[PDB]
Amino acid sequence: DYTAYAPLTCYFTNSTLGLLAPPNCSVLCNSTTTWFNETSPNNASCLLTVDFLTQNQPYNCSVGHCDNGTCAGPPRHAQCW
Amino acid sequence: DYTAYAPLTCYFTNSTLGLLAPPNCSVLCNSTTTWFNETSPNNASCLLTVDFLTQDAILQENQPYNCSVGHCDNGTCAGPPRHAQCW
Repeated sequence: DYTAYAPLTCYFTNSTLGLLAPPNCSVLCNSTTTWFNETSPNNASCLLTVDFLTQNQPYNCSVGHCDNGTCAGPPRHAQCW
Repeated sequence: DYTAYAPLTCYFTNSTLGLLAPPNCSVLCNSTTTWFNETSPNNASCLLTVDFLTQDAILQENQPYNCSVGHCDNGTCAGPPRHAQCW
């Protein structure tokens, strides 16, 4: 505009412990033009495992922290959806 | 529904060196209806100081202006500086 900020939208998994990055600590984002991936900061919350059912609904999932671009334990117990 | 990811949209100042956080390394974000501030991660690009295009000088859309870029260090924008154009 004359007063516009630039928006960046990034995509996470919902959980009882907040928005989670993936196990590879690399989030998909989009600017008003393009799609790209950004590495999560160290210690951001990230998904370690999803306790899927063989068969919709929330699942139990375990939650870690990013450590140098990969999700590390020890795990915390959450529900994800 | 449960196939959707959760989007988080945060708002930055654009520049020749990419999207910038402010000098306090804290940005405005939106999740669904909630508006809130999040701390920028260490090493994110940020404005070192109070740079802006003075309202009087405006005569163009997205009129660009000189600005200085540092990196976030423990919630404050730190040098060394880089020279950028912001808009």
